[PDB]
Amino acid sequence: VKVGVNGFGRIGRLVTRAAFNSGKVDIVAINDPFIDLHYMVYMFQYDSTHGKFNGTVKAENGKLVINGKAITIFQERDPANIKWGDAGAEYVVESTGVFTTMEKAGAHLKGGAKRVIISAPSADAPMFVMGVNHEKYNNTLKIVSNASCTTNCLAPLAKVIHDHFGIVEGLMTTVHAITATQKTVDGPSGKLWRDGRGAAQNIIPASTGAAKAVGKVIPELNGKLTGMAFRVPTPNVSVVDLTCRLEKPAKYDEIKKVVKQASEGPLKGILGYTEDQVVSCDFNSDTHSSTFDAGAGIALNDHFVKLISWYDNEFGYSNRVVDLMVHMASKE
Amino acid sequence: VKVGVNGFGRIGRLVTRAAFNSGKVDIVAINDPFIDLHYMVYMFQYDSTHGKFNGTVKAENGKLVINGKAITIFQERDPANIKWGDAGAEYVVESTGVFTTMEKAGAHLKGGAKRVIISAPSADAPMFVMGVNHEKYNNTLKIVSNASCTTNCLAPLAKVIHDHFGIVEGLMTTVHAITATQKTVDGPSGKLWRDGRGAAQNIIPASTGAAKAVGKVIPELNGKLTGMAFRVPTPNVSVVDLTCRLEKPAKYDEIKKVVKQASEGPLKGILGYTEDQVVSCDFNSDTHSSTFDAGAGIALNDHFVKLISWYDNEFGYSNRVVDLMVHMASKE
Amino acid sequence: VKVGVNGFGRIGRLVTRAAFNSGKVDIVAINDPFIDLHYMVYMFQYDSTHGKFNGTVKAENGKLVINGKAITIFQERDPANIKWGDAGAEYVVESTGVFTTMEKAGAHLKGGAKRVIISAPSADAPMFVMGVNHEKYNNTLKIVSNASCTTNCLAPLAKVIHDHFGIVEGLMTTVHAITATQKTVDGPSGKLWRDGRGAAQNIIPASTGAAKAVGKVIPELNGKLTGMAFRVPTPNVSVVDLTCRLEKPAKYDEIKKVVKQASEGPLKGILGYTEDQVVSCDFNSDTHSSTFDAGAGIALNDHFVKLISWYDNEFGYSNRVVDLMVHMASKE
Amino acid sequence: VKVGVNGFGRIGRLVTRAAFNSGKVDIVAINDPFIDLHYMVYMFQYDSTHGKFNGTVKAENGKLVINGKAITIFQERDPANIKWGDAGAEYVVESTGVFTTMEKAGAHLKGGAKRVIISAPSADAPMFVMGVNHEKYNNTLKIVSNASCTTNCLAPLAKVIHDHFGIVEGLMTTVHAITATQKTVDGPSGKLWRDGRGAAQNIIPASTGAAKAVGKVIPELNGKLTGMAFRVPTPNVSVVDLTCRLEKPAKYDEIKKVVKQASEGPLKGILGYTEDQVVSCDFNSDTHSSTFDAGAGIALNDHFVKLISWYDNEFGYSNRVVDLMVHMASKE
Ligand SMILES: NC(=O)c1ccc[n+]([C@@H]2O[C@H](COP(=O)([O-])OP(=O)(O)OC[C@H]3O[C@@H](n4cnc5c(N)ncnc54)[C@H](O)[C@@H]3O)[C@@H](O)[C@H]2O)c1
Ligand SMILES: NC(=O)c1ccc[n+]([C@@H]2O[C@H](COP(=O)([O-])OP(=O)(O)OC[C@H]3O[C@@H](n4cnc5c(N)ncnc54)[C@H](O)[C@@H]3O)[C@@H](O)[C@H]2O)c1
Ligand SMILES: NC(=O)c1ccc[n+]([C@@H]2O[C@H](COP(=O)([O-])OP(=O)(O)OC[C@H]3O[C@@H](n4cnc5c(N)ncnc54)[C@H](O)[C@@H]3O)[C@@H](O)[C@H]2O)c1
Ligand SMILES: NC(=O)c1ccc[n+]([C@@H]2O[C@H](COP(=O)([O-])OP(=O)(O)OC[C@H]3O[C@@H](n4cnc5c(N)ncnc54)[C@H](O)[C@@H]3O)[C@@H](O)[C@H]2O)c1
Repeated sequence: VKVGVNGFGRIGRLVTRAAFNSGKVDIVAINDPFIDLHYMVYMFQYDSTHGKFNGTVKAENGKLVINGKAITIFQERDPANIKWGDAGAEYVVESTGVFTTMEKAGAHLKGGAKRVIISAPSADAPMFVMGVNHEKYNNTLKIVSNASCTTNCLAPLAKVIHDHFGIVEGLMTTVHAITATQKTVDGPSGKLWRDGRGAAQNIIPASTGAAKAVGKVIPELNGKLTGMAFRVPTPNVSVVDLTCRLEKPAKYDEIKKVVKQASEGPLKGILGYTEDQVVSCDFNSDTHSSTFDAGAGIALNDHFVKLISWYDNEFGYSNRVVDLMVHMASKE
Repeated sequence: VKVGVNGFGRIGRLVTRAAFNSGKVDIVAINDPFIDLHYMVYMFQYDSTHGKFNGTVKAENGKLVINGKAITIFQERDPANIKWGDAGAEYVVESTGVFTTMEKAGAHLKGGAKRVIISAPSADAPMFVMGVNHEKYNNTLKIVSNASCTTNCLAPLAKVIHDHFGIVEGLMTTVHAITATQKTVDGPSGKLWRDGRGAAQNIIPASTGAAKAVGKVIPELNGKLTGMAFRVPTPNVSVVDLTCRLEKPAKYDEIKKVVKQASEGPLKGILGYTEDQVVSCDFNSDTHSSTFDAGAGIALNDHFVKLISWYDNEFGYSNRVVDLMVHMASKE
Repeated sequence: VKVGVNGFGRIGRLVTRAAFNSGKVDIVAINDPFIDLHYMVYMFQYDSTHGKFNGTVKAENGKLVINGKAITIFQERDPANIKWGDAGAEYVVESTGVFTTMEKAGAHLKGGAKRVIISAPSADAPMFVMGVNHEKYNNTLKIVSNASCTTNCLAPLAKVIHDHFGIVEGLMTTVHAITATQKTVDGPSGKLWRDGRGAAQNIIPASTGAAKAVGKVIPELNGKLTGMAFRVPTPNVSVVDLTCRLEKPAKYDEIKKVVKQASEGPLKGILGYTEDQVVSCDFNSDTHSSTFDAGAGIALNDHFVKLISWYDNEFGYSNRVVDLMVHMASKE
Repeated sequence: VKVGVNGFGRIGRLVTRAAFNSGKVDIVAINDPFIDLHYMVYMFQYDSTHGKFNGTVKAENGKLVINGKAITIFQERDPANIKWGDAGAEYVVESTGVFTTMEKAGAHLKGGAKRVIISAPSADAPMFVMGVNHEKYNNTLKIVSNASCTTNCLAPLAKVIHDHFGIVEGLMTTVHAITATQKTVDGPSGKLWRDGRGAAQNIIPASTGAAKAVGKVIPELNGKLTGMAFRVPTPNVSVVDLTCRLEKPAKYDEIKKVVKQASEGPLKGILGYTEDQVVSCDFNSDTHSSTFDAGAGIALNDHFVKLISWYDNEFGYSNRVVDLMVHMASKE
C-alpha cells in the first residue's frame, strides 16, 4: 500500500523510517508546510534520539529520495489542498497533532486519499490497538485512530491481566518522556499551565485519557480504569505503572508466568517480557508496544498489585502505525 | 540542645543550614574524614541546589566559623573515635548513610554523645515522623531514626486519609530526584544494579521500604501499604503517588477539604496544601514534609483514588531532623 | 519613571521583578497577547529558575497588582495598538524578540510611549552597555538597545583589558544556557537548523554577533573581535571565553590585579571578580553583567591569553535594563 | 594479539566491544575488583549511551563468554597480582584511571603481560596518537599511553593546520561531556573542588593538559598550545574549539579545502570533515578521533581563526586503543 504522511515530525519521520525498514508499505508522499524539501533531507537523515539514517537521503528533481524511492513533497497548511490522489497516496498518516477529529481528518479524503490513520487519540474516530482490538477494524472505516503511545502500552498488559484474573478497577500513572508540546524554559502554554514550565527542570503532572481509553479498546474495562501522567526530563522512553485490584487471586509469580506466556505467543512483538535489571535507555529504539518489567513491580497481596511496563513512545508507536496500515491493507 | 553532625553531605550541610537559620538547635561539632576544614567552608558556602549561604562562613584557628559561631571539626572514619564530649555535643545527627543500625550508630555514645538521630531508616532503631508519631518518643530511647524523606511525605498524608476515611490498602510510587548514591555514567553499584546506570540519562526503578515503613509510625496501617520508586533526572524535589482504597466513601472534594483543614491546623508546617498548577521546582527549598497537590490527583470512584503529594527531599527532611531534636530536647 | 513592558517573558518578567527593587522605576503596564491577566499572576509568581516571587501578586479589577501597585494589562499583537500613554507608561521595554529595529520598535511611540528600550541587539538603534558607553546616551534618543546578554558580559571585561594592555585581536566563545528559542525535541527551526535539535540532548553550535557588537560600544575595538556560541543543556547562566592577543605584555597576575581593581572601583556591580572554585550555579540570580573567573583562565604567554567570565544571562541582563532606564531617567 | 583489560569501565567495556569487531585483537582476560562475573554480563550487555551489545554475552563455567569466546575474569586490586601470562594476555589495556605512570602501569608486566597500553595521558610513558606519531612506536617500548580523548581530537587537526599554514600559537577550549569522575549532586572531590559539584546542574571549568600534550606527539608544536575545559550536562560527545594564529595567511575556504583533503586520504577514519548543520548527538558512536565542523568555526582574518572539531570521547578513543594495539602487533 502506498502511503502519505501529513506532519513530518517525531511520529511522521519515524513512521517513514519504519516503512523503509519493513516494506509492505511504501511512502509516496509527505506534507509539512514548516519543513521544505532540503530541510526534510536534514531532518530525516539526522536524529538526536534514534541516530543517523542508515541509507541514502537526498533531494532530486523536487522530490525526497530515500534509498532510491522518490517521494512527492507538499507544503500545504490545509489538508483538503494536498493532492494525495495525484501522488498515489492511498492511506494517509495524520501525524500533525492538529487534525484528530473525524471532521478535520476527513479533509484528506477531499485530496483523494482513501483512508486516514490518525496518530493520536480521537474524540470520535474509532480507535485500534494492535494485538488488542485491531481485528475489529473493517472496510467501511475510512478514518481510524491508532490511540496514544500510553494506551498502546497499557492495553496489551491490561488484556492479559484481565483475561486471566479480572481487573475489578485500576489506576495508572505514566512517567513519560518530554515531547514537542513542552517548552525549553518557562513560557506560555494556553490553558495547560503546567506544560509551559521548563521541561528539563521539572517533574510536570499532566492529565491523560489513556487509561480511560483502554475501556474503549477493551470494552469489558469501560469505566474501570483511569490515571494521570508525570512528564520528566528524558528525551524518549516512558513507563506505565498500573495499580489494580484483581477479581481472582494471583501470586506475583503467576502474573509473571501468564505475561511471559503472552509475550511468547499471541502478543509476540507487541508485549515484551523481562526479568533483567533494566532502565529506560534499555528501550531506546525498542519496537514493542509494552514490555513488562517483572523485577520492578510489587504486590501488596493476592488481589492488589502494581505492574510496570516500558514503552519507547516514539518508536514502538511509529511501528504500530505501520502495522495497523498493513492490517488494514490485508482487509481491502 | 548542642548538636554534632556526622557526615557533612547534602543532609548534614542542610541540617546545619536549618539550625543556623532558625536558631532552634546549636551546631557545635562536625565530623567528615573526606572534607577538610577549608573544603567544608567551600561546600557550605556554595550550594548548586539551594543557593549560596546567606551568612558568613570561614575557617579560623582550626574551627569552622558560621555567623561567628565556632564549630569543632573532626576527621575520623570510625565513629567510636569522635570526641563529641570534648566539643560539648549532646545529640548527634548520623548523616553518613553507613551507620544506620543501633549497633553502628551507638558508637557515638562512646565519645560522649547522649543521643543519636539517624537521618535514614534503620533496620532496628525506633522510627519517628514529626506530626505522626513523634509523641511516642521518650527519654529511654538513646538512638532513633527520623525515617526517610519518602516516609515523611507519605505518612502525614496517610494519617489524615486514614483518620477520616480508613485506608483499606494502598500502593505508592515515588518519582524521586537523583541522589548521591547514583552514578553520572554507567558504573558499578554493588548489589543495586539499576542504580549504577547513568543518572541523568535514565528513569531508574528502585525498591523502597518507605511505604511499608508507614506501618511503623501508623501501626493500624501495618501490612496495608507498600510501593516502589523511580529515580528521574532532576537534582532535587520528589513526588508521592498514593493509590488507595478507602473504607468509607469520599468524594474528591471531601478529600480536599479534609487535607486543607489538616494543613491549616494540627499538621501546619508539616503537611501543606495547594490548588495551584505547580511543578517540582515550585517546591525548591520548601520546608514541608508533604504538600498535597489537589489538581494533580484523580479518583476513579468514591472508594478508589490516586493522591499526589510533593516533597523537597533534601530541605524538608533536614528541617524535620532539627524539629525532631527540638522535640527530644523538650522531653529531657 | 513609569514603565511599560511589551513581552512578559523571561526578560519581561525579570525586568518587572528588578523594577520592584528600584522605585526609581515603576512598572505601570504590561502587554502580552499570549498571557491573559490571571495567567500572568501565575507566570509571575512561580519561576522554575529564580524561585517564587517574594512579594505579593494578584489580579484585582482587571489589573495585575504587584506589591500593592496596580498594573494595566494589554493583549495586543500589534504594538502600534497599545495605549501606553493612557496607562501612563513613559518608557517601554521591548522584550518580545520580534520588534528589534527602529522601524518596528517605534510603533510604541504611536500609542504614546516617549522612549523604547529594546532588550536585544538592534540592526539600527543605538546600543548601550552599562559601565562601558552608557554616558553616550542623550535625551534626544527615543529608541535605544541594551545589547545582548553576551555583549554585556564581554564588553566590560574587554574594556578593562584593552584600557590596560591593548587588545590587538580576539576571538570569543560563549557557552550558553538554553533559551526559549530552542526546542524540547528535534523540530523545525526555519533557517537556523541546528537550533531545532533537541535542546536538552545536545551541545549546539550557534552564531552570535555579540563579540562584533563590542566594537559598537568600544569603538577602538571595531573590527578586532568576533566569535560564536555553543548552547548546552542548562536552564540559565552562561560563560564567555575570550582568547585575545595583547599589545603590551601582561603576566596573568597583572591581569587579575587590574580586573580586581576595576571590580572594586568604577565597574562595581557590573564587573565582578572571583578566585573561588565556582561553577555555573554559583551565579544563579547574580546581578553582575560579567564576573571574571581568575582560576579558570590560562595564558600561553604574556601576549596570548584565554580569559573566562560568567553571566546570569536572564538576571544580570534584566537588572541592566532597569539600570539603563534609571540612567536615562536621570537625563530627562 | 591476545589482550587483557584492567578496569572494565566506560573505556574497558567499549574497547572490549571494539575488539570483538577487529579480528586482529582477541580479548582473553578482564580484571575489575568492583564488578563480579555475573555483573560483568549485565554491564557489558546494556549500555545507556551506545545501546545493547549486538552479540551474545553470558557467564559459563566461571568465564565471561562474548560471541562464543571465553574470557578469564580476575578480581584483583593490585595489578601485580593479576595472572595475565597464565590467561594468555600479551597486551594489557590499563583503563582504571589510577595506574598511569610507568612505575604503576609496569606492574602488569610482573604478572606476565608483555606490553601495557595506558588509556590516558601519562607523566612519563611515551604517548601516541594514531595518524599523528604512531609510526614512532618500536618494539623496545613495553609501556605506552594512547593520550587522552581530547588530544586525539586536537592533534590530527593541529597536524593538518600546522603542516599547511604553520601554527604560531593557539589556545584550546574543550566543551566536554560528563564522565565517571564527576558527582550526581554536590559532594566531595578532594583535590578538584569544581568536579564535585552536581554534574547535571552545572557548567564546570576544568584544567586539562591535552593541548600542551599535542607538543609531545607533534614536537614542532611544543610550547605553542595550551587550553582548558568546561564539563557540561551531556552524557557523551565533546567538542574542541581551537583559536590559533597562523604563520601563512589562510582564507577559511582554503582551511576547509586542506582539512577535507586530509580527511579523504592520509587521515581517513581518524580526521573527518563535515559541512552539515550537525549537533553533538550526530556523533553518537562515531569512531573518528576528530571531525572538523566547517560551518561552526569562524575567522577574524587570514592569520587568526577559530576551528571546531567534534569527538565521541568514549567511542572514538576506545577504537583508537584497538587501532594502536593492531599497529603494535603488526611490528612484533
Ligand atoms: N512523540 C510521541 O511520543 C508521540 C507518540 C504517539 C503519538 N503522538 C502523536 O502524534 C502526533 C505528532 O506528535 P509528534 O511528537 O510527532 O509532534 P511534532 O511536533 O514532532 O510533529 C508535528 C509535525 O506536524 C507539522 N505540522 C504542523 N502543522 C501542520 C499542517 N497544517 N500540515 C502538515 N503538517 C503540519 C509540524 O511542522 C511538525 O513537523 C500528535 O498527535 C501526538 O500526540 C506522539
Ligand atoms: N539526599 C536526600 O534526599 C536524603 C533524604 C533523607 C535522608 N537521606 C539520608 O541521609 C544520609 C546522607 O545522605 P546524603 O544525601 O546527605 O549523602 P551524601 O553522600 O551527600 O553525604 C554523606 C556524607 O557522609 C560522609 N562520610 C562518609 N563516610 C563517613 C564516615 N566514616 N564518617 C563521617 N562522614 C562520612 C561523606 O564524606 C559525605 O559528605 C543517607 O542515609 C541518606 O539515605 C538523604
Ligand atoms: N533569555 C535571555 O537570556 C535573554 C537575555 C538577553 C536578552 N534576551 C532577549 O530578550 C527578548 C525576549 O527574550 P526572552 O527569553 O524573554 O523570550 P521569551 O520567549 O520568554 O519571551 C517573549 C515574550 O514575548 C511575548 N510575545 C510574543 N509576541 C508578542 C507580541 N506581538 N506582543 C507582546 N508580546 C509578545 C511572548 O508571549 C513571551 O511571553 C529577546 O529579544 C531575547 O533575545 C534574552
Ligand atoms: N570516558 C572517557 O571519555 C575517556 C576517554 C579517554 C580516556 N579516558 C580514561 O580512561 C580511564 C578510564 O576512564 P573511564 O571513563 O572508563 O572510567 P570508569 O570509572 O568508567 O572505569 C574505571 C573502571 O576501573 C575499575 N577499577 C577501579 N580500580 C581498579 C583496580 N584497582 N583494578 C581494576 N579495575 C579497577 C572500576 O571498577 C571501573 O569499572 C581513565 O584514565 C580516563 O581518564 C576516559
